[PDB]
Amino acid sequence: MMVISEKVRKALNDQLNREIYSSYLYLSMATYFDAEGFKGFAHWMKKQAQEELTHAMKFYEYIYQRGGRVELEAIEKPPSNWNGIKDAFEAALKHEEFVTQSIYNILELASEEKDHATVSFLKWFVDEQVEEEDQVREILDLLEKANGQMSVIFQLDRYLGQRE
Amino acid sequence: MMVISEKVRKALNDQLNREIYSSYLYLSMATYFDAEGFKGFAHWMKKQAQEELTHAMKFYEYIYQRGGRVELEAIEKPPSNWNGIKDAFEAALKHEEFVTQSIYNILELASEEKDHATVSFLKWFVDEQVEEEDQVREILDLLEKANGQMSVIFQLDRYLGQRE
Amino acid sequence: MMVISEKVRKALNDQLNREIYSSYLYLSMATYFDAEGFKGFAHWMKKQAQEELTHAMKFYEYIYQRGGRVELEAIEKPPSNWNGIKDAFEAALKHEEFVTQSIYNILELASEEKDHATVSFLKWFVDEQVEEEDQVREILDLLEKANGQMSVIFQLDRYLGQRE
Amino acid sequence: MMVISEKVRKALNDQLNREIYSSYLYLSMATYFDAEGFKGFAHWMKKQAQEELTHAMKFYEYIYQRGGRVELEAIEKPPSNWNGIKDAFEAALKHEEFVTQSIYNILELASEEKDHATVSFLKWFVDEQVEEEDQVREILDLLEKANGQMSVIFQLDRYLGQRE
Amino acid sequence: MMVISEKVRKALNDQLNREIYSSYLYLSMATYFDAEGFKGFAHWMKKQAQEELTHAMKFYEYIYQRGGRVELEAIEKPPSNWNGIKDAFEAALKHEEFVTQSIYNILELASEEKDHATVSFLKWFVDEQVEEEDQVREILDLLEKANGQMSVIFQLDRYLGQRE
Amino acid sequence: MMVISEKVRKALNDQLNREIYSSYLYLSMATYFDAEGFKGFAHWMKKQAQEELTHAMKFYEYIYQRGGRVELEAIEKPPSNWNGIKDAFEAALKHEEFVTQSIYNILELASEEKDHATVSFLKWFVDEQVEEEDQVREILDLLEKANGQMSVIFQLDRYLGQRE
Ligand SMILES: CCCCCCCCCCCCCCCCCCCC
Ligand SMILES: CCCCCCCCCCCCCCCCCCCC
Ligand SMILES: CCCCCCCCCCCCCCCCCCCC
Ligand SMILES: [Fe+3]
Ligand SMILES: [Fe+3]
Ligand SMILES: [Fe+3]
Ligand SMILES: [Fe+3]
Ligand SMILES: [Fe+3]
Repeated sequence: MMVISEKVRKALNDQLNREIYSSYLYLSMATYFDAEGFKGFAHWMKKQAQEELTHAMKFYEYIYQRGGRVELEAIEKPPSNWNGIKDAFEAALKHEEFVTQSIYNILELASEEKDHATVSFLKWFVDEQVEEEDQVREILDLLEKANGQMSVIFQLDRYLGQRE
Repeated sequence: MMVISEKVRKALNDQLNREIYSSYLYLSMATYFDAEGFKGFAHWMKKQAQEELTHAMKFYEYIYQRGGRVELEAIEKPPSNWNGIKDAFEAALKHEEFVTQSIYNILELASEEKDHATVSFLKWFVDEQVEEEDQVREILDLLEKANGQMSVIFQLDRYLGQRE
Repeated sequence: MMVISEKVRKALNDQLNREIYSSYLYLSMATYFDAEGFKGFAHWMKKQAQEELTHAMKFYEYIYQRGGRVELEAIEKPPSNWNGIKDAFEAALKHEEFVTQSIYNILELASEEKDHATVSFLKWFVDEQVEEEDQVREILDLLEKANGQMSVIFQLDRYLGQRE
Repeated sequence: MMVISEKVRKALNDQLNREIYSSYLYLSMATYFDAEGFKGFAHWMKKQAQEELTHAMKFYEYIYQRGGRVELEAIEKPPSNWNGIKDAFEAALKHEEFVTQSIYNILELASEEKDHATVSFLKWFVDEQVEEEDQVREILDLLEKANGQMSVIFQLDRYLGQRE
Repeated sequence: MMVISEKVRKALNDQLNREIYSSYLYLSMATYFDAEGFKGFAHWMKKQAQEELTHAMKFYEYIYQRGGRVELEAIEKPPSNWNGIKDAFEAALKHEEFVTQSIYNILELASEEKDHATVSFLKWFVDEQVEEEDQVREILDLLEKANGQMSVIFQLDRYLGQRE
Repeated sequence: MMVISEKVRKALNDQLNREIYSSYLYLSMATYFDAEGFKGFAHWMKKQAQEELTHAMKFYEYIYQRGGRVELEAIEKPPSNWNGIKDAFEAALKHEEFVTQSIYNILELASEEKDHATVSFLKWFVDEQVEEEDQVREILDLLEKANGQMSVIFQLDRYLGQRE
């Protein structure tokens, strides 16, 4: 039997599908960077996409751990074009901040229901979101200091292309 | 400059999006097996989902190798339920055979345009499809011999749950 | 269900039986060389016979991979005598060319039916036939320069007797 | 000079050709098991076929050791269908017993001619036949206890599929 | 005896000589880069010249494999000078695209003659050409971003100078 | 600025192009030996050709070390038919002696202009030419003793085919 409420279950399932979209969005940023010839930035985005899938799968497994079931929904078509390298990363930061607020909404919902198990499960994503936002802000700071100079952009493209 | 025709480029991009859906479909079959309590079958489908992503990324990189560009499209909601283990794998076989026919269509299109580079690139997928169909047919044959016997279904579950 | 046409399955099954005969013929060339006291040439022919069996089993497994079935037919009696070492290799070359044309006929039949999976599977044998024909032409060219000189035939026998 | 009588050479050469047919018969049993979807039983039959070839080559080398020569004959078409797993292994047992009696017949002919070298050479095959018959009787005994229960057949298929 | 048509042997021998010129052209681009003081770009061109020689030798060995012989022709004087770093690489890309179409022409000729051995042999060069064209396009894209800035050109020189 | 005289740079550039032709000539002797079926002699010529390229590149790098520039010239069509094995190696000796005399002419020109750096650089080639002439003279002496005997020519072919 399911030991999460149907509201909490739906919120977790909604977030799972939101995490799938996050993965798709970053792949679409890879398609942009590859079109612009920045294979290192594209590689970073491909790695980021795979990292979002592991986020989706940890929502996946917690739902089944609490006796729930996952239902996959349609994934909306992501943007595919940005006005420059910085515009794509600014869009990524705005998306991660939106993801953080979506995690907060589940946390507050689970808290109102005294679903302590789900509140505590979500804390990993709270801490992880602090990292994901910080890593994009750091990239944005390096792009702002580069100020469009291709010598510095090349060094950061190769650097982000070294992602593990 | 793009050295594939727009027609061939669109055929390859369409197939990339079909591989994305294929991955999503197998993940949704995993959600079905996990809801039914068959963690080994669900594990098999998760491994299958990741294999489809490598198919999409192969199309991805070939498109850019020939000067094209990838555009990600919306992904349709896959089914989430099947009338049994055999029904799910029969749906899997029918989908893989459909995937093979779609690859065949790109091959014949590239062939009539004398796009030998794309014809030759597609050979890996032709050979790979032979094995994808054969492994589902083997599973279906084993499920047919099991004939609903739970002791034998349990053997098949943990066996497929060992997937590499 | 079988996903090769009955025409294509019959062509592959016919070739499987042809590969069995090719194996048998080379064993019968071994019986001739051993009767003549040339154990190195005989050893080469025994290794050649085993190589043909691996070709036959490759056809075997591809047929079942495509949902077909193998039927073994009677194997005709091969010749057991040749007019010297060079005559035997002339027969080997003539046989290998016949095998190559038989592979070609399956390839053209599969291509007419747009059976791309079988066309691509047969590529390995086209390439292998290039090597097998070349191996015998090289031996024949050496025998033509040898002109029957026993010192040269002995070293060639010892060398071919070293085949792994 | 040949130091076996022609009668004994013909007996040994006839048996060599019988071993070739035995190999072909077991390969044909593999085509049956593979058509029935029992890849472990099929694997067992493919290994049995290669072992029969080593028997043929043992007769081969002894014939030449005694100054005789081997003549390969036509290989009859083996049956390709059986009425079940038990029926195939029963046919295998009946064939191995027939092979044993054929070896016994050479032994008695050689001993009548006081060909002690051939009498002694055949001792290895007498002993080998004891094991070949016993290995099939053991398989038949397990199939009789299994009585068609797929739970037991699956494990026996995988077990025989491990034959080295 | 030659088992390729004389038309195909001439097409292959012509392409071998074209590969020889290709190495010479790249060596001549090296002389240009070395005169301009870019040892990394020159090093890249010297590696490219040796790669073209391995292409010529592949054609060489296949011609003899099929019973033909190679005839070397005069090598035309390549251009010595270019209007800049980008101008040289644009000429290289235009040449590689010309080499690809010449290979395409041999494939279509062999295919029309049903010379499946040569058709299948040429697939390696089709695939290699995709890599050769792409490698130069990437360099041209990086040179376009450099926009003449010596700070960025020094990065590309050192980077291309690390080619193995 | 260029610190070799224009006369010395041209003499060196001419010799560079001469070394390219020597490489091409030896490749063409390889085409002859391969057409005649002597893969060992052909192997020797292929190694010699690659050795001539390192000679050319040594001239290449010294020219730029002295501030000069390399200009590649047209390469003449080499001969492709010799009367026999010994005639080809006799032509190889004759060519190397011509190369040695061409090096002598540069050395005497450099010494007259008091270009001690070029005089000292050319000593490596003086000593190297002594070795290259000597190794062809040794092969010719063995071919003269063979006196056309194919058993002995085969031994020399195998021996020269072991060249590293
Ligand atoms: C080498 C680069 C890899 C990039 C991967 C990009 C993935 C994008 C995925 C979009 C969503 C489609 C459905 C994915 C299901 C994945 C299931 C994984 C189970 C472990
Ligand atoms: C030196 C051995 C030469 C043998 C020639 C035999 C020609 C007739 C063969 C008939 C039976 C063939 C059985 C082959 C079994 C191969 C199993 C391989 C499994 C991967
Ligand atoms: C590192 C510089 C390379 C420059 C190559 C220039 C080539 C010009 C053509 C001259 C003849 C080349 C002969 C090459 C023979 C190679 C044989 C290889 C055998 C495996
Ligand atoms: Fe996330
Ligand atoms: Fe796929
Ligand atoms: Fe074969
Ligand atoms: Fe090339
Ligand atoms: Fe030289």
